[PDB]
Amino acid sequence: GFSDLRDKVVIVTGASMGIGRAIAERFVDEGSKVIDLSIHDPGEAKYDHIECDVTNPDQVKASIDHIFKEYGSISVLVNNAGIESYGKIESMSMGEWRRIIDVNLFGYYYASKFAIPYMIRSRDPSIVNISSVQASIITKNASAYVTSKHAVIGLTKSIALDYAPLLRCNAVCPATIDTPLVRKAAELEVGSDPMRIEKKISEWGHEHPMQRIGKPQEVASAVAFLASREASFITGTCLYVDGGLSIRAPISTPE
Amino acid sequence: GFSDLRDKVVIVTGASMGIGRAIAERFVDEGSKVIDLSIHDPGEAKYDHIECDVTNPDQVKASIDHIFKEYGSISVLVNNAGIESYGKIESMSMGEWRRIIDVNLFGYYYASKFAIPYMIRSRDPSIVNISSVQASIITKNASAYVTSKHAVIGLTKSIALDYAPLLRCNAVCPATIDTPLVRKAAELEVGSDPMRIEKKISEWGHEHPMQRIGKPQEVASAVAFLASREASFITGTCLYVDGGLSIRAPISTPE
Amino acid sequence: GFSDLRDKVVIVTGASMGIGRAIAERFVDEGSKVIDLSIHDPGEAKYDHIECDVTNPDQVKASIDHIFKEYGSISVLVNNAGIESYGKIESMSMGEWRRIIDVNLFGYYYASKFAIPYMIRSRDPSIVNISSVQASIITKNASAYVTSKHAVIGLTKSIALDYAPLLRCNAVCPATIDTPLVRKAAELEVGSDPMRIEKKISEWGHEHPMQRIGKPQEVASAVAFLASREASFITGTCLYVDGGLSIRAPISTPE
Amino acid sequence: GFSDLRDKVVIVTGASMGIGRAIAERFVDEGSKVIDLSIHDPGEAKYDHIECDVTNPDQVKASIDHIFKEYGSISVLVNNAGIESYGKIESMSMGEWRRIIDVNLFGYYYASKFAIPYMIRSRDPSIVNISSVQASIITKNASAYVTSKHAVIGLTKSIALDYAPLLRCNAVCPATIDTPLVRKAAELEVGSDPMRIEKKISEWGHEHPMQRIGKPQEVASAVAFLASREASFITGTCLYVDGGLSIRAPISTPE
Ligand SMILES: NC(=O)C1=CN([C@@H]2O[C@H](COP(=O)(O)OP(=O)(O)OC[C@H]3O[C@@H](n4cnc5c(N)ncnc54)[C@H](O)[C@@H]3O)[C@@H](O)[C@H]2O)C=CC1
Ligand SMILES: NC(=O)C1=CN([C@@H]2O[C@H](COP(=O)(O)OP(=O)(O)OC[C@H]3O[C@@H](n4cnc5c(N)ncnc54)[C@H](O)[C@@H]3O)[C@@H](O)[C@H]2O)C=CC1
Ligand SMILES: NC(=O)C1=CN([C@@H]2O[C@H](COP(=O)(O)OP(=O)(O)OC[C@H]3O[C@@H](n4cnc5c(N)ncnc54)[C@H](O)[C@@H]3O)[C@@H](O)[C@H]2O)C=CC1
Ligand SMILES: NC(=O)C1=CN([C@@H]2O[C@H](COP(=O)(O)OP(=O)(O)OC[C@H]3O[C@@H](n4cnc5c(N)ncnc54)[C@H](O)[C@@H]3O)[C@@H](O)[C@H]2O)C=CC1
Repeated sequence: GFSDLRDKVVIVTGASMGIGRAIAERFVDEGSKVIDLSIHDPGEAKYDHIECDVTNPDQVKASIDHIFKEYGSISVLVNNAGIESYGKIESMSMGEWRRIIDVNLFGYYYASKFAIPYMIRSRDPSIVNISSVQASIITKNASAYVTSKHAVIGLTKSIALDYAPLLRCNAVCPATIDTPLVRKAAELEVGSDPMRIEKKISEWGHEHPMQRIGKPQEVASAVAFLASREASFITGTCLYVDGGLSIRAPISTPE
Repeated sequence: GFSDLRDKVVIVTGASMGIGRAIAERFVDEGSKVIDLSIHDPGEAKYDHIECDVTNPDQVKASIDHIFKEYGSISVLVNNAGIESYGKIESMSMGEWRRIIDVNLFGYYYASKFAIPYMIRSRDPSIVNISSVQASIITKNASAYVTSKHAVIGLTKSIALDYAPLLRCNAVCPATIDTPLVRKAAELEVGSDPMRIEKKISEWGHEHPMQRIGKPQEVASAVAFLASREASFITGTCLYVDGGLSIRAPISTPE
Repeated sequence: GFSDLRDKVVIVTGASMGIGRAIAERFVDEGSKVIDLSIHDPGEAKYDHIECDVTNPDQVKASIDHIFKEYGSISVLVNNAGIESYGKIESMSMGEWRRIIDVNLFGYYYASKFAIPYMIRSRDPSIVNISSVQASIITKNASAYVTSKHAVIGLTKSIALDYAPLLRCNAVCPATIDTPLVRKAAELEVGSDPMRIEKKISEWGHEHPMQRIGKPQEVASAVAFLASREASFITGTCLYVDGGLSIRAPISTPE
Repeated sequence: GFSDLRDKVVIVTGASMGIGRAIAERFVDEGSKVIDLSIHDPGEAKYDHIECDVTNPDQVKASIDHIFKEYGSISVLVNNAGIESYGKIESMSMGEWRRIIDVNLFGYYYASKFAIPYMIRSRDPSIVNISSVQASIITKNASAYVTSKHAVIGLTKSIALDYAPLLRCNAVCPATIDTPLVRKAAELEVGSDPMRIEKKISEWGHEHPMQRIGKPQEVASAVAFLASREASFITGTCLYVDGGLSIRAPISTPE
């Protein structure tokens, strides 16, 4: 593991399930003091939790102010909370489109804006933003989602350039990962039959060169690496955790 | 010139000055029927002008309705209206940060959303979005602006993927171009002194491999190309009009 | 068309068939004085032809020296000659692997190296290199080919940075285009049955958002644009002519 | 540390100094069995050394055979050996240009080609190729070098796609790192004066957002991560260790 993470204060948004829960648990295993900021109670967890809607800047600010007072510092912020709904620009309501940008982009902007002043008071603070492989290669009927994930890359670069060398900021770009969001996406296409759901997920996995979809813990490893001093000269980039998806052209060749 | 642009209905947002004006003027020269949607009156102009705030959907929708009813079709939409103000994520007010996103991203979203249903009924529909070289290499203290330009790329790819093959959507990514926005940028940095602003602009030009900043007409050429049938198999991409800026590392080598 | 190309001397390598022939014909239509450098006689063509193997630097140099003496100048060089053979790094002989790099990369290096001294003696000379969508998203069993196309992008950037602002150098990155090379690739997979060949090509076309493969003339339009003064502030970039292929993730979403 | 690297057989080319040496040393610290394949003797070293010219396939193949027979497996191959000399495409001799391609690209090709059959029989095989930040943003008068680094990216993606899921292949893209190669670069530019070389290096460091050049150990950290099981769903990508250099536009903004 990354020894330097032990005892450091780490805030992870949307860590009550999926990738965020995996990230929180990894930091706990690294010995960090972890706090989840989300709108769902993970229940019995080894990490702290504060009810917090990332689209509410006042609640985000209050939650972060509280964490700094309670723990004494903030060394790492992992922006992960995100949602996805589907629809063509002509079918999705303007309200839903905006809501996706609000959670996926503005949530990252608010958490970063309020954590940074505190983070720079710590040694070598680091922010890791979860974007998507869709910051490069995209899916259909995902206008708002795709737009928000591209936006996250811009925010990441900006924070990195604006606060270097004191604080680093990077993003992780995962392809399909086994999480509630993805299980839900499969159900929305094939139903609740666990047999048909596995077939759908297997199909997606076969589209990735690695021949399977990723596991939450695999994204967590990338986040821990970027948050650690092992990535001391890495800032402003996106580390793709995509099983090779973003480099594959879907054009057959003779075998 | 591109003979297919003749008589085509072309909408350009933010065409009362700078790059937008040069784009409208180029399409007028190509024989197109051009309409500017902007908050400022360009005054004496070879193209039509409609007072329109791109952040007001009611106004955007009505302007587009007026254009379709009056002209009978809409073949090209160039989203160009944009603004920029500076500040680190810590200094800029949340209101100003949101405003930049509203004009630069939501303005493109509203115009695209309301124009698309009309465009898909028209001939060779094409949307060109003006992003920035900053969708790749970025500047300091420009968090909102940079985020918005990356967001535009995502919006561009999604429209391209969701409406191909009938409609194409591409972006143009300009580096430093001689416009009022750039003149303002220099002034905000070196003051109102005309000869000093001149020096600042020259400096920026020398940072570009082409050894000068770009001209609005050079961006217009790229836009006209992408809007034309000449770009019939080009969709979802950003054409960089940056004088080589995005491929230059600021590291000297032996001469 | 691009009026500025009329009467200018344009050299196109590998213009005896496919994309190269399409490029040569487009420049002829633009009024340019075109010369093909290839190892195949296009037969009755409106452009000049000189037997020339691009892997032979002496023959390349002699052919270019001859063109400058005969025509008086060289304004545009289009590096297009290229080959593709398939094989895993473990199956393809080292000789064949090297041969692909020799034609695809060294051919571009030689033609550029010998044409440049002459080109800088003309006004606003331009080099256009044909790379591939595979400079970004790649196919299986195409090690040497993929490597060579990535290499072409590096050479393109280098030439652009080294000779700006006098001479510009850009690349075109096509996805699947209807040419002998592609028809051959299909046959290597399904045989000579025109019915089965069309089905294979149709399959590839459906993988592109545009729902069809591209036409040689579509790549030619991009080359003409980059070679012209319409692209005066464009250098060091690759213009993707891919029907949206490079921005598509092969992961289904609910519809 | 990464516990899975213990006892794994790791081959590092060009590990007698600079980045290569730091990489070998890091793997030795992780408990791996490390062998350096390079033309120069590192002398007193914690890892094994074998005199090997990466451009000589007979020698590369024999060295890899000796390693597999002696150690019983090969789990990681780090291609790092590389050279750089300067000159515009017009001044550098063709022989020197070809040599840079031979060492920087063919060396990676030979080592990968001969190691792969052994690696696929081993545990968690992973290949890490050292490219450069110049696979994106480039320097002047470095045609061969830049071309070779872009080529390495293509080679990386193809090995990744052709051998997934059993073997992973990624690249690391460093910006300026304190090594003899960089010391030589400065000397060739500002002379042998030690304090002037110091000034030149400082200047380059200040061009990086992190405000300093990188350390060889920082590149080694990225390599160890990508070679480890922690990067189990990461393949075909380049991890940029550039202190933010590739995302920085050299254009000033108001402060
Ligand atoms: N699952 C996948 O394949 C991929 C996921 N991602 C990204 O990874 C992140 C996590 O995704 P998943 O674990 O899959 O989804 P998930 O739905 O399982 O987890 C989302 C978490 O976000 C929290 N959340 C949602 N809206 C919130 C709000 N307004 N305020 C506070 N918390 C809120 C939820 O409480 C939950 O804990 C997201 O940013 C997602 O876009 C990126 C690429 C792929
Ligand atoms: N000037 C440069 O170097 C670059 C400009 N760009 C982009 O090109 C576009 C044009 O930029 P410039 O001509 O330089 O700037 P500019 O300030 O000279 O022109 C902006 C135009 O936007 C219109 N506009 C602003 N807010 C509006 C609103 N709410 N509703 C309707 N119209 C509105 C204005 O009326 C004006 O005509 C922008 O999207 C900008 O981000 C991208 C890269 C470089
Ligand atoms: N067809 C496609 O889908 C794509 C083609 N490209 C590139 O476009 C270029 C043209 O491709 P195509 O027209 O499809 O292939 P093609 O095989 O039809 O045409 C190749 C041309 O190269 C010439 N040539 C080959 N080896 C030569 C040598 N040693 N010296 C001189 N001339 C030589 C041939 O005489 C021929 O005229 C190549 O660089 C190819 O890699 C890139 C992406 C896609
Ligand atoms: N130093 C820097 O800032 C950067 C270095 N890189 C890359 O990192 C790698 C290491 O670079 P450095 O340590 O800086 O340079 P270096 O010159 O200090 O080390 C090069 C190593 O390559 C070995 N080598 C050279 N030719 C060889 C051959 N024919 N056969 C076997 N071994 C050979 C040498 O013995 C030496 O140990 C290279 O691939 C370089 O292109 C990439 C970006 C930046």
